[PDB]
Amino acid sequence: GAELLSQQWEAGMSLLMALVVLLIVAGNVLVIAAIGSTQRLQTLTNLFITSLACADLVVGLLVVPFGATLVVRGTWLWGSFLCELWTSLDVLCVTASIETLCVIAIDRYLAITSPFRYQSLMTRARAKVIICTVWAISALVSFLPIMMHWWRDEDPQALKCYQDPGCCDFVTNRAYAIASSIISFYIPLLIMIFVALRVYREAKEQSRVMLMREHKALKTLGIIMGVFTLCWLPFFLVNIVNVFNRDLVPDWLFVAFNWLGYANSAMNPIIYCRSPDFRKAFKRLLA
Ligand SMILES: CC(C)CCC[C@@H](C)[C@H]1CC[C@H]2[C@@H]3CC=C4C[C@@H](OC(=O)CCC(=O)O)CC[C@]4(C)[C@H]3CC[C@]12C
Ligand SMILES: CC(C)CCC[C@@H](C)[C@H]1CC[C@H]2[C@@H]3CC=C4C[C@@H](OC(=O)CCC(=O)O)CC[C@]4(C)[C@H]3CC[C@]12C
Ligand SMILES: c1cc(N2CCNCC2)c2cc[nH]c2c1
Ligand code: NA
Repeated sequence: GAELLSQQWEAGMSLLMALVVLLIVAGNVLVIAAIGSTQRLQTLTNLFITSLACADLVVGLLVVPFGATLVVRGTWLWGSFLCELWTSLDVLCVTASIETLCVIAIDRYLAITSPFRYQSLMTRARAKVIICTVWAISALVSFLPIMMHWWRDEDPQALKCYQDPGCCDFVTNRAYAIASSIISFYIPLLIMIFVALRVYREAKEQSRVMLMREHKALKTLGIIMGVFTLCWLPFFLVNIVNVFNRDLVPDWLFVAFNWLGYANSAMNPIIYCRSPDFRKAFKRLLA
């Protein structure tokens, strides 16, 4: 009964998790292979898209598999070091993602308001430095506090979990909860929204065919930004609400919002099918 039920559950979740992993990895490798093999998709903006696809790829190859083994098997099987490395990679990927989205918004703002200054200022070498900087800053605010144990609580519940090698709950003190949320998420969220609204306004104040084609690409970028926020904002809101009251949102919806967050990593490849050029590159590559 209990043994038959767990065998049905384990088998069915293991399949669902495989499918998620496959969709994230196939979809983002396509985005990277498309850009890497299509001279027409090799715009500076798409270098940032590639960076974003790497963040999602790392979620597919490392973050989600590990998290699946946890959801499926009902414990952490890989020891305390890997538990921390895994959390680190989790925080890294969300941080790098939202920071990259921020850079993309800024890139477009400059492109739209000062096309000429942009032309000369913005080159491939600089696009690469920009990308490395975002990963540097993300690595900095992700790994270091986590390997320093700045996130740990002394709660009775927190201390239980820390000793137990089967527990890889990211149970953190309130300071870290607020600090890391603000630094990894909310600040770059606010920047991205502010700059995105400015790019909207500038698009509205803006031959005719070329403008509708540009605008369609902008709206694509708008969509990946909006979906990212929808996918992660709930998690991070619940993260703050927990600091003030552990009992206002049930654990299950906190775990739900966590997976909704991971689910975002499978979405961009699909959204990029709004572009003829991406669509054609995807069809050619799947051969
Ligand atoms: C285990 C964790 C820490 C993974 C860390 C991975 C990063 C080091 C990856 C993520 C995004 C990658 C970047 C994504 C995009 C580019 C653009 C790329 O420009 C190109 O020359 C190729 C495209 C072209 O110009 O045709 C140079 C590599 C670079 C900076 C990559 C360098 C390595 C990065 C930062
Ligand atoms: C590094 C740059 C980009 C960010 C600059 C923002 C900081 C100057 C400020 C803005 C809000 C401040 C935070 C506001 C609230 C908190 C929660 C605060 O309260 C507690 O956690 C004590 C509660 C408890 O331990 O029970 C800990 C400091 C912290 C993170 C503050 C740290 C300093 C912050 C991040
Ligand atoms: C970035 C990503 C975070 N995560 C998002 C996905 N689940 C793991 C944790 C947290 C959690 C607390 N602070 C965070 C900062
Ligand atoms: Na533990």
